[PDB]
Amino acid sequence: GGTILVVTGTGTGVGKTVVCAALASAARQAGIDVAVCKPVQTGTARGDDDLAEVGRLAGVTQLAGLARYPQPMAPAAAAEHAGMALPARDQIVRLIADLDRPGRLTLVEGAGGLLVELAEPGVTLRDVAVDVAAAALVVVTADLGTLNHTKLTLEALAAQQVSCAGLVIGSWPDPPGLVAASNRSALARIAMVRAALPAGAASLDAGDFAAMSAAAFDRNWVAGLVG
Amino acid sequence: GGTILVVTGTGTGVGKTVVCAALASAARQAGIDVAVCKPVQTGTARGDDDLAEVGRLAGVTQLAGLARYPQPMAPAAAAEHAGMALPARDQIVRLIADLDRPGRLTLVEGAGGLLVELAEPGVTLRDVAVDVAAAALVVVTADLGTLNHTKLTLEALAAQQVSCAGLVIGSWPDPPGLVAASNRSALARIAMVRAALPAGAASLDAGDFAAMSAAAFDRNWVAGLV
Ligand SMILES: O=C(O)C[C@@H]1CCC[C@H]1C(=O)c1ccccc1
Ligand SMILES: O=C(O)C[C@@H]1CCC[C@H]1C(=O)c1ccccc1
Repeated sequence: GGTILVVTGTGTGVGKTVVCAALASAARQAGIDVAVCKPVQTGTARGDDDLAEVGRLAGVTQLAGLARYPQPMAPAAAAEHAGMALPARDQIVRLIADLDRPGRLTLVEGAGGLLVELAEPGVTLRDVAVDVAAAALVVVTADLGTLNHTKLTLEALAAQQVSCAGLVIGSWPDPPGLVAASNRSALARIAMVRAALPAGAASLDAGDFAAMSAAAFDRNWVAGLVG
Repeated sequence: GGTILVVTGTGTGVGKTVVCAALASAARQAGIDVAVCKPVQTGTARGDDDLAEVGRLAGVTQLAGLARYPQPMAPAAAAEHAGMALPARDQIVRLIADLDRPGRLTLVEGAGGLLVELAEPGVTLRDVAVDVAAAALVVVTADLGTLNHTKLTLEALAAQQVSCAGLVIGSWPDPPGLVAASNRSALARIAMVRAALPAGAASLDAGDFAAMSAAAFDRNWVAGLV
């Protein structure tokens, strides 16, 4: 195959979707074929469609979904409220394997935080990562509390020998402050910071977002993701 | 000795302090002697003082602390800004074992979440709990996202063989709402919910707070602690 990254986060609302797009944009400008996969998607009744949002920001055309639930809740709860079921574990692993191919970077965006249940019983994006041999790229905040959440997420990753591809600060304010500045310095000592996307990056149009995305990541690190 | 309990939370602002006080108040009302240790306090410039809140809310007098930093940051950040080290590992551990005594419930309140740095070098409330054989009471929210943070904290607990004494929801909204109602059912499937404190409990006067606290916890569980 190629390279699979799960793109997880320390929680909900931390910037998982916009970072997928940014890494997707950067990887294409590095000449890499990129597929983005969103196995579990909630909040459709509110118009949430993260895959569509990646295409809008990054120009990604290779989008694969699977499960879609109306309520903006945890997948288990959105499914329970719809009278529907969670996908099966192998349904997810298969969705990913069908995208996986040599030379292609396949990003798998989760729902919420790393330990959210995606399939019954208690199957998480961590389990999905073990099954498809993926590494985890962790999206974090710069806000008070992020060091603890980040450290917890990493230890959950090392518990099942799922490699950590690094952190991305989803939203980085300009100028920062003492708490943000301190958290960034501390995040850099726990793990590699691959990017810190400027606040409002989700509101950039196609060309500006691609420029921002190329500047955000180290080109050599992006290029080094796939042989 | 007696019973040492650490009271931690999934993050900052989850209601660790009000939970400490409620459990203190409940246990005192069961005729138990309570001490509360808060080794490190930050945010003192704006008047943060969680031991005082526990004294006021619960009437605890054995209130033990070692360090106070002005900045409203994480202890290591507050320390760095002030130009002075954190306390040492031994200082925190020996303070707690000196508080510990037969018949007494000794609560240990951290700063922020479980993995926050509390003492020199990089020692956490989780390390402290191991060193003193304390179980952990985990304060959680009812908001979207609480399940992940909670499972993350319980797995961090288990990874170092620290018992989980249960979860407390720091702030229960009224009326609950769909997300909070669903999270409570799930949280109770992941661990024993010991109490859910009504939102705003932190502002009650002492009479009402003790009454709140007595009814918030199961009386038999509280008693069975010491
Ligand atoms: O992807 C996100 O985090 C945004 C979703 C927006 C609505 C729900 C949120 C979600 O996927 C989720 C999953 C488990 C627990 C809490 C939230
Ligand atoms: O106990 C709290 O969470 C309130 C404190 C109010 C000021 C800081 C906060 C704190 O103790 C803390 C510790 C580590 C990381 C983030 C915040």
